[PDB]
Amino acid sequence: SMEQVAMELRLTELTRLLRSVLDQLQDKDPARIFAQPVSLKEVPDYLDHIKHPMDFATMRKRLEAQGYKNLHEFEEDFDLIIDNCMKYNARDTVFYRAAVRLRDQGGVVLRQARREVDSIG
Repeated sequence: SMEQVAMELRLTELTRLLRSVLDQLQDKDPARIFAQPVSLKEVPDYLDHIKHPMDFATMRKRLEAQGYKNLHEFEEDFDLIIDNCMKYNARDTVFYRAAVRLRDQGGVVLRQARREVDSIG
């Protein structure tokens, strides 16, 4: 149908906008602490602690399969990255501190993305 196509065009534009958001968020992690999943070879107990692991590469695979229906789903995944880190790592660690920073700096980008998603429909 013509409708399904219009729908698919919006998802594709949402995907385009979310890709730009994702690159902006990931620039706020210049150390690449959140780039890749936590290694289960190197942290074998990790899933005893964290039930829903997340990272920027895993978000990117989902993004490119157009797997985010709306900004809210994307934000959920970004928040997992931050929240998992803040639980698994103690406060006085480079990792925890890196999450605090990504959260604070990401909020600006996420604020505008919400306005652009509402604005452009």
